[PDB]
Amino acid sequence: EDRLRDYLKRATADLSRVRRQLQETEAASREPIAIIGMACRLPGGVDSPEGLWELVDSGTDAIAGFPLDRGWKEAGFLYDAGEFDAGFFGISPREAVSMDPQQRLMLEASWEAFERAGLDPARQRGTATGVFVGATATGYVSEVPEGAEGFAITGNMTAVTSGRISYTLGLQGPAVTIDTACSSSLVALHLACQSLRQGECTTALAGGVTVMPTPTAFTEGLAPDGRCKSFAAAADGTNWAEGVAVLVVERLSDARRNGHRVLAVVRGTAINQDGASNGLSAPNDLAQERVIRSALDNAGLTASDVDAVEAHGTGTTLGDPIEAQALLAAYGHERPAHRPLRVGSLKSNIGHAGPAAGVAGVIKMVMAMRHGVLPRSLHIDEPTPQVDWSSGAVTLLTEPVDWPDSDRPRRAGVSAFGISGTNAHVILEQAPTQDPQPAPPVPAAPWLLSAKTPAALRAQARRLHTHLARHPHPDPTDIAHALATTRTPHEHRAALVTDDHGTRGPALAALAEGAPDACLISGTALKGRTVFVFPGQGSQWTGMGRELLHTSPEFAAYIAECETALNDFVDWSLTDVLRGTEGAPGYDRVDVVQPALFAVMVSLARLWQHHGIHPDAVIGHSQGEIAAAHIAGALSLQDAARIVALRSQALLPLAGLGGMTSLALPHDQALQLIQPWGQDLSIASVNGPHSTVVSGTTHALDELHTTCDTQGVRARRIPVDYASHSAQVESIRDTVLQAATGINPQPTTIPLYSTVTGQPIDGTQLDADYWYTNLRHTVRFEETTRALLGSGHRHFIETTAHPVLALALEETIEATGSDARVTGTLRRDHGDLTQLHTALATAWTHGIDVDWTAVLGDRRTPFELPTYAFQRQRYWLEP
Amino acid sequence: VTIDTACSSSLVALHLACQSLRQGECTTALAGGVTVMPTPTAFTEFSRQRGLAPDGRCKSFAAAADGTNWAEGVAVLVVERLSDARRNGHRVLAVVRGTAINQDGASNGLS
Amino acid sequence: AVTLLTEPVDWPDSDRPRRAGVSAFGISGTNAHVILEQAPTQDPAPPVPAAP
Amino acid sequence: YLKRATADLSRVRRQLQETEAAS
Repeated sequence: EDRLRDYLKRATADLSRVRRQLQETEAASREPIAIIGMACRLPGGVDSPEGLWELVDSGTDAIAGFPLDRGWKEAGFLYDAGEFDAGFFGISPREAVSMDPQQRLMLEASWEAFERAGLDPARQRGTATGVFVGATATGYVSEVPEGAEGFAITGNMTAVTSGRISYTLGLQGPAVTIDTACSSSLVALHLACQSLRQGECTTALAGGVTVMPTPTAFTEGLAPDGRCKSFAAAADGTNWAEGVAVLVVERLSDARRNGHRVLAVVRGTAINQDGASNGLSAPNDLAQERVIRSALDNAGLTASDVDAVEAHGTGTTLGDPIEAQALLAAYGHERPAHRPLRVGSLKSNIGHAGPAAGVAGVIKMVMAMRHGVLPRSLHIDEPTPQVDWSSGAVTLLTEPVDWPDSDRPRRAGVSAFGISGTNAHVILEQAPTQDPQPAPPVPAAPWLLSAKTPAALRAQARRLHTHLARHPHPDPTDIAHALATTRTPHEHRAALVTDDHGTRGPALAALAEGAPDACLISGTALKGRTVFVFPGQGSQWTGMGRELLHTSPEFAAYIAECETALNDFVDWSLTDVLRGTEGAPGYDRVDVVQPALFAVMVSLARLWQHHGIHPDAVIGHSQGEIAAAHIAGALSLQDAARIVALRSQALLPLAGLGGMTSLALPHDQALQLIQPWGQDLSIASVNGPHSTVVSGTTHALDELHTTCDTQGVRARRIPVDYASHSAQVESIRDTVLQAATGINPQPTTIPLYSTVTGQPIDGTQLDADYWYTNLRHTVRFEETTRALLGSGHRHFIETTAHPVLALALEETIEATGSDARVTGTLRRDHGDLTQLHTALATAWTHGIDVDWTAVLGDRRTPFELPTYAFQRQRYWLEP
Repeated sequence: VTIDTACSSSLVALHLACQSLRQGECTTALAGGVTVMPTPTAFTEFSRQRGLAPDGRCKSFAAAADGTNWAEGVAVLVVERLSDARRNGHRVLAVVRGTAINQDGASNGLS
Repeated sequence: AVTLLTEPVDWPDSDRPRRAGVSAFGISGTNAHVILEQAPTQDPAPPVPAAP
Repeated sequence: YLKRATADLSRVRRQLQETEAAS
C-alpha cells in the first residue's frame, strides 16, 4: 500500500529530529563556549585587548617604579587605578571616593566588554546574564567622608565587586565573587562556562581584578630585580601586578544564532585541587597533569591537538619546574617531536596579576590566535636546568613564532594555579570560519553618536574618526547598523545623514571640535509623551509620495490599503493621483486633495509606527481629525475614507463663494478686528499666541485685507476657494451630515485630543453631527496643544508631506515655557528616504526611541567600534 | 572554591556543589559556610545604618521587627548524586531536588 | 495562603513526601533558593560471631 | 520495516528523557 510509504517518510523524520535532540542534550554539558567580547587594563598603558597584543607582540617589559600618588622598587601597576567616570554610572563623588578601585575598574571594563561583544549594555537589563568575578579584599579602606559610611560598607565588600555590575546594568543572572587565590579569574571563567552549559544564563561576564592600594604583598618569593623570568635559569621569584580582565561569554550555538562575532571558543575547562601536597602553599605536578587531562577530556581532544600553553609561569624556583614537568607529562608525549608545545607567560611582560592573571592570559591567547603569532616570553637566558626538557616535546617561546591554521584550528591551553591549591586549565580554539546573504545598502543611513556629556560626545566623534582612518571599513550601512544597534543612546546626541562620499569624515571632525556641518544634526535628548499631529490644509505638494511609493514597500502597502478604502466613494485612483499619471486629477480640486492628504498622513503615521514610534496621543486640525481618529482606533479605514471623501465632495457647491486668511494676531485682537463684517466672516482656527485664521465670503475677505493693509498686521490669504469653519457651511449641513451616515464610531485605542472641544474625547462621540461641527466651528488648536503640554506631552511629530503647524506649535511651547520639541516627516520636493531618515534621526536626537533595525535591517556583518569615551576623574582616599 | 555572595554565600556554595555533581565533575562534595567575628566591627558598622535590633533579636515577620543581628556559626553538608547514594548504600538524610541562584538586578538601591 | 509558624505544627508523612524551600538573600543582590524533599522510603543480614 | 524505525525511536525517546532527568 501507499500509506506505508507516506508513514515511513514522516516516521524517519521524527527519528532524525529525536536523535538530533538527544545528541544536542548529551553534548550540552561539554558544548563550546564562544568568547564574544573582552576588556582589560593591565600594566604598561594597556587599556584594551589590542593594547595587550601590541605589548606582547613588541616584547615590552611593563615593570616600572612604585606609584608616587598614593601616600606610600619596581612592579606592574595601573597608575590610573583611581581614574573613574563616576557620573556615567550614577555614582556620586562621595560614593566613588570610598569605593574600592577594584569595583570601579570592574564597572568600566564590564561596560567595555559588552560593547566589544557588539551588545548595547543597556539592552542587557532584564536578561539572564551572570557575573563571575575572581577577586580578593585589599586594604583600600581600613577616614571616609561624613555620611558616606553606608557607602564604605558596600563599597568595600568583595561580594559587591560582582553584584554591582548586575545592579548597575540590571542583569538578572547570578553575580558571584569567588576567591581561589591566584587562580580566581580562571575558576570564574570555568564557573561561567558551567552556568552557560547548564542553561542557567544566556550570557555571562567572567573575569578578575587586582589593585594594591597599600604596599603589603611586596613585604610578605620575590624577584630582586622585580622581573618574573618564566622558566628561565635565572628565575629568582615572582613579582605582583595590578590589573583587570573580563570576558563576555555565550554558548556557541547562541552566538551563531544571534549573529555575534566569535573571537575564540572555550572548547574545554577544568578545575581541581593539589590535595595532599608537600605543604599547603606548594604546587603538585600530578594534580596539574590531572587538571590538564580533565580539560582535554571535557574538550574531546588529545595532547597533540593543542599547539601552545599560556602558562601560570610566575618565575619562582619552586613553581616553574613543577609546572614544566606537568606540561611535559600531560602535553609532551604522543605528539610529533617537530610540533612541540610552545610555552610562554604574560607574567614575564607585566608581572603576576593574582586573581586577574588567568583571564589576562586568555585575552593574550585570543589575540595571539587572531593575529596568527605566538609572542615571546621575556627574560629567558636559557631554559631552566631544574627541568628535563629532553623527556618530552615541550619548548619555550624564547623568540616569536608563526601559528598556522590551514590543516586544523589553532588551539591553546591557559593555566592558573593558586596558593590555596585549586588549579584551573582552559583550552581555547580558534573561532570557526563565519559563513556570511549580502543585503542591499540603505541610502543616507544615519550614523548615530551619543554620550553623557557634550565633552564626551566630542571624544566619541574623535575616537570613531581615528578608528575609521586607521582601519579599512565596510559599507556605510554596516557602520550605521553597528552605531545604532550595538551602542547606548545617551543624553547628548548627534546624527550624520548623507548619501555622499567624503562627507561623514569632515562632519565627525567638526563634531569633535564643536563646529557645525551640513549633514550633522545635534541636540539634547529628553521623560515626555509623544503626539502625532495631523493638520488639515497646506501640507500637499504636486509629486508628494511618488519617491516613497517606489522606494518604501511599507508606505506602498499603506497607500494601497487607503486606495481600496477610497474606491467605494471616489471616481479616481489614489495611486494615479499621487504619481500624477495620465488622466488623474490634481490637488487643485478640494475633493481629491483632502482624501489624498488623508492617505499620505495615515500612511506616514503607519510608517512612523513601523519604525518603532508609537504615539501616546493624536491631534488633528479640521480634516486632519479624520486621519487622527483613524490612527486613534476610533474610525476604521473604510469609515474614515468615507467621511473625508464625501465631506470634501459636499464642499464643492461653496467653490468661489468664500475663502480663508491667516493673521499674525492673538485670538482676541483678531476677533476685535473682524467685528464690522458680522456673520460674513468667522474665526476659523486659533493655532498659536499670534496665529489666527479667519474664513468667510470672498467679498468681506478682500475688504479685510484692505483693512489689514492700513494697520501694521501681517495677513496671508490661504490658497483655497472655500470658507470652511464659517456660517457658509450651514448651506451644506444636511449633505455633510449624510457624508458620515452608516459609520460605526468605535472607542479609541490611543487618546484623541479633539480640536472641537479642546480635550480628549471618546471615539464613540465621533458621530455624523460631530463631523459637521468639526467643519463648521473654530479649530481650537492652541488650546488643545496647551492641554497636551499640561498632560505631559513633549514630542510632537507632524506625520505630513510638509510642516504646517510646526511654527504654531513652537510658538505655543514658548508661551508655556516647556522643554517640548516639534519635528516633521517630509518637506516639499523632499519626499525620499534621505528626508525620511533625516526626520527619524532628528526625532531620535530629541530623545524619541526609533527601532533602527526596522530602518537599517535586522542583521548586518558586525563592525567593531571603539568603546565609550569615559570622562574619568581621580578618586583616591588619602590615608 | 571560596564563595562570597555576602549572606547567601553558603546557599550559593550548595547550588554550585549540586551543579558540580550533576555535571560529573565531583563524585561527592562538601558545601557549607562559616562566620566568626573576632572583632565587634559588624555590630558598630550596621548599627550606624540602624539595621540591627536594639534588643538583639531577629523578630522574623513580626509587627515588632526592628532590625537583624549577627551570629557566628559553621554549617556543612556532604552531598552526592541520589543514584550514587543508593548504589553506595549511604543513608539519605534528605534530597536537594531543585536549586537556583539569580540577581536582584535593577532594584531600589544596591543594598 | 502563607502562614507564619507562630506555634509548632506536626508534619505528616502520609500521602506525599515532605518538601520545603530554603532562602538566602544577600546585600550584593545574589539570591538563592533550594527545594528539599524527604528521603525516599525505598531505602536480612545474619550475624558474624565475635565481631571485633 | 517500520518496526525497526519505531523501535529506534522508542529507545532514543527513553534515552532523551533519562539524560534530561540526569541533568
